[PDB]
Amino acid sequence: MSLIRKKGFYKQDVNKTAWELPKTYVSPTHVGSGAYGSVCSAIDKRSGEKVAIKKLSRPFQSEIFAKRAYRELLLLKHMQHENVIGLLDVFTPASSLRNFYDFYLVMPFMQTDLQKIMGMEFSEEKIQYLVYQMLKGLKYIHSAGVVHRDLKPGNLAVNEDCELKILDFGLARTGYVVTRWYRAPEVILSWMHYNQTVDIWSVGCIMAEMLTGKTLFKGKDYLDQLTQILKVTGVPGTEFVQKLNDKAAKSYIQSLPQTPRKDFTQLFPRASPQAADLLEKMLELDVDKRLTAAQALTHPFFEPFRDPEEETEAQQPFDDSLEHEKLTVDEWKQHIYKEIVNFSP
Repeated sequence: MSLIRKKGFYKQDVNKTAWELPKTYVSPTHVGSGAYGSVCSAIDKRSGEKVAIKKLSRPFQSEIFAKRAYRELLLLKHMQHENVIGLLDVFTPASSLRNFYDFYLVMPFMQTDLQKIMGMEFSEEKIQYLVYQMLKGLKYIHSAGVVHRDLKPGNLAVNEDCELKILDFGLARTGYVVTRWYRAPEVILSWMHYNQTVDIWSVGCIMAEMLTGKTLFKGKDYLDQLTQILKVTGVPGTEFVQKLNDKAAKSYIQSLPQTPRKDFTQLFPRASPQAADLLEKMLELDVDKRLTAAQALTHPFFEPFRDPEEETEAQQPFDDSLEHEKLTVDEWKQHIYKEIVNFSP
């Protein structure tokens, strides 16, 4: 029937914006405002547990936004891993397609993220624990056929006990560019196709920053960033340049001063041998030599924490038949509506 909102929903302002919540979720508290929605904390009065709720903002404003909202919902539902953010619930106050304007994702509450807690040197033990969890989550999503492609401290959620969950996976897409400090060179320069080790470069960059307190690579433009990367990796030789699909990039590399790779124990002078060795194997330009998540998990650096039983894989690949369909906003909206109706914890 026609309603303003579903039975058992209430209206409340959160951060000067109107939210509509099921009565089971109480004490909504503003956490943050972002590009696609906004987040609050709330208590599930059935359990007393604190949760995060993300309200999608105008997900039907464009095909780009609607397709993203749909894919995100599918991704979050598909993955079931401790170190990958997942869904406790999904809902809309809408009573029909007519009044379907937005929806809400309920997720475990994570107090902070690695960007907020970074900037000084961490203990190697803390690094071991956090990096181990990142790699477990990557192994999992990779095993479902899904890469992050934009892994960074800000999308690694952490709690006070240093439990970690990967956020915003599977959703990657002037004279100016955004920061790309953690992105793999093959992505920045499109000089060969990436594989899943694209994310392992990122882990390397994150781990380096945890070890030193300093961002490993910056740069004002792609070539400046490349210069910074090569100061660490060395100028690659024949085995690597033969693999490039970008002939001008190959020529550029072959024309540089052919500076050898630095000893990582000197580049990272306070790192243990195991830490330096793992970094050597993650910060590798050759996408076929770079460690996979599963390989990295076997490294001695993780010996204190390693539990093979926790290093699970997805049983089934992520399978969205509509990934490459061009549909109207209304068509995407209808797919999302149905996906919410079909949801079960």
